[PDB]
Amino acid sequence: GQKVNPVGLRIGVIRDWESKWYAGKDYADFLHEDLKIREYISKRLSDASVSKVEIERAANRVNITIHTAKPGMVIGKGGSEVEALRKALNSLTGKRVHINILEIKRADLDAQLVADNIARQLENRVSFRRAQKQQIQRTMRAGAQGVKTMVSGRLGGADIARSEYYSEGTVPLHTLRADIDYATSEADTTYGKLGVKVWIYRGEVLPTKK
RNA sequence: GCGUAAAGGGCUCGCAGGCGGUUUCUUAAGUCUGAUGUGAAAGCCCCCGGCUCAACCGGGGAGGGUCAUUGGAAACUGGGGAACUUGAGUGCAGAAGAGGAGAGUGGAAUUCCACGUGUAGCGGUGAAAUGCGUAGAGAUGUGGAGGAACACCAGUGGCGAAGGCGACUCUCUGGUCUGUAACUGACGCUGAGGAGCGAAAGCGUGGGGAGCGAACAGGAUUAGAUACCCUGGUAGUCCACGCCGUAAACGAUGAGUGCUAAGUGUUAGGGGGUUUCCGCCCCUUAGUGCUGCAGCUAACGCAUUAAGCACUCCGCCUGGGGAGUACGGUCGCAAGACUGAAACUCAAAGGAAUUGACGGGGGCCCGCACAAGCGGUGGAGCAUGUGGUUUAAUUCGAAGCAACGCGAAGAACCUUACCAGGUCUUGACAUCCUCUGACAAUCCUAGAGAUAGGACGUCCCCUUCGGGGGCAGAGUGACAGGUGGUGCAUGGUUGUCGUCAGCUCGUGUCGUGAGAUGUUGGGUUAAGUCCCGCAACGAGCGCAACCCUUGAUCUUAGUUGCCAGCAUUCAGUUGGGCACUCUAAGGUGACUGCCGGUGACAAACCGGAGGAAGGUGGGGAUGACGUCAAAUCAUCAUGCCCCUUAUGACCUGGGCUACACACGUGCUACAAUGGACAGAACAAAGGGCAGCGAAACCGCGAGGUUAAGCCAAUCCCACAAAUCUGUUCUCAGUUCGGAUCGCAGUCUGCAACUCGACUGCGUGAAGCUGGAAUCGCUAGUAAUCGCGGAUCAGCAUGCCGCGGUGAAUACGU
Repeated sequence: GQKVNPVGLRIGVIRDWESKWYAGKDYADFLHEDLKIREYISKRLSDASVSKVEIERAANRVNITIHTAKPGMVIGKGGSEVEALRKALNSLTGKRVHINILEIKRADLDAQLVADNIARQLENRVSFRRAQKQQIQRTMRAGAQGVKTMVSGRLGGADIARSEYYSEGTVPLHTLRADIDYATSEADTTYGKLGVKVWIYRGEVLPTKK
């Protein structure tokens, strides 16, 4: 029985360590600090869809370089909400963290925003074939080597085993030098927690040196 | 409609009946048409009118007959007469056969008998036994008797209506086909009843009984053997005379006739092309076998021997069970045969084809699977988990591998859910409304404690008063809670099948379809790996590689690490040095690269050099769609149900550790390759600031004291142990082994009695290599000797890594 973290399988060999920091006589305040800031943007992203939240430890000041799909949706009205939740995070963890911003375009190349946004886009009464084919057409048509999205579990109520992993194109699932983006989310409708998991293997980088 | 679904009669001969070659004259009996009669009304239909329309009524029509009487046509069926010849028959000449009936004869072989020869077994089987044999068997030699069947020719050969028919000869007899073509002139085809034949089993009588052989006897195999097997053995098989009249009586296909692609056999003939011959070849019949066009079909398949295409006639079929049963008849000596229902009940039986599964079916292959060796387990004491029994509770979860040294990477209290007791009910944790306050702390008492009372105590960062702001308290319900139930509501996650090599799709084609094809065939690999053919062409996940580690180096770079080359000591320790070792970055290096071949050239495969390393170098990470409603609501989250002044919350003590018993995985032993000591030598890896702890002294001892140093390639943990050199134990429950249990200490903690370990003295169970059975293992492997670490105050015989000693075997499927 196998299944593997694609996002942890390729991490550190071709993928990047999403949490950077020095370490450290006290790794505990770093670990819980990064989890708590990950839930800080996690709570502050009910409608922004920040597809990654990198925080950097910088000698008594965090550099929480929060990425975002749309810039001004979390970037505030020209500096209002970003300074507000930023300073509020400064009095939320204890370190005055000058949180930067990021503009993630190409939503078919963003894993958690496109898949999780497909899931909440399914939570509004959207069907399994309509949600999966619709995400395969928007993000599946957006440009990538292959995106395969499936919403596995409760959908339709009874006889709960439902695995429609509808997705096409090539997939470096076992190609260890592929560097695919593959993260899932969890939608919680009225029938039950019937979440979705999809990855979009955009393309590998050829190894070289000089 | 009838080859396989229900349905071809077992087969023939025939009366009645049903159907019938071509020409020609008549006939109207059918066939068809015209005229009259009659088929009443009401009704159906068409066309109008009347009740406001409609239903309805009325009027006007139509249509309805093997209908009569009667007039025509003569094409077709028929009546009658004349004809003709291929149909069918006779003739003439050929050919052929296990066609039949009766009689006679012949061998090969078995049994039995008589006698010679000879000894101790013969026989049978999977292995044996029953049985036979010293009373002379088997075998072998000779001779005799009797029955039954005829080997070789012999063959999807021949003949027959079918069942069937085989040594050879004779009598009597039927039939088939060929050939011209003398005659006859449709004299034919089918045919319900009726008649007749019909394997083998049976049935009656009388013969015959050599082999075979139900029932029966014995022995074997099995838990059982009224069976399979073996040794015997009655009826029967054989004959003649009579009855039986069933079969998968099969080609599961009734008979007759006409037509419709082809090839290739094979008998029985004929004509012929040259051929004395012979022989080849064509044409031709008749019969029979294969391969196939059209066509048929549900598919398999049939296909000039149709299941095609049409005609004649007979028989059979109307879902399955009930049930070919009952009842009634006919026949039978019987056994039974023919004929042959029903009540109830069910929505399926059934035919073909596909996908998968199965197989104690076959084929090919692989893997510690088996074989080959090593070392174990199951035997002993102990450690842990499970079952069970107990309990107030022995918390919940896992139950074939995949449950059992599992969650547990740590149970004295906490853990903890479970028990007993004392408590509180917006509550231990959170948001919200109001409301006061900065909150709280610090001691005392009572209590084992949670708590309850005091005294001591607290009494803001920002406005210009309204504040803002957490904190705490209260009300106050919205709420909060559940390690409750549902892993068959779930997400997430994880095992195994398994690193085994598969698992699918787009397009195309086939096939009415499901499906298939690719993916199969040929090799080759560990591989659906690669190559080549292929009605397929492509791609996806898998395989591989990419990643890390591991043995070879280069280059960079030398500090705490390394010390050659110099001085230096107890000490790389210290001026010195960066050669070597080592450290982590970039690379390089191995990819069938190269050579000899093998091989359908290709794929791969055998062998060799060279190199540190050779045919995926060694190892790790990586686990395909799917299976198991497999594991988890108790890591977490989550649909529903249920509890809530208690299934919630707080505290003390207990339990999770109990114990007639069975297991599961490991430890330590049973011992001389050993046991005790003395001395010496060899590692690698990781951790260490809430920490490691040097040296010094103290204590046998476990450890205590203080304290340099180390935020660590420097210092500490640290000394490795198995191993080597001497003393000695000497075969025994012991100078082996070690529990149990007692006294006596240390360390950890709020506290070691349930329940931490270690040490001292004493004690010295059981064990002398462990049953049926079962396990892991392909070389730095098994096995074995030690070290470090996660949990963690303490708590390892587990778990995860680390190094040391260093094997045997793989014949083969």
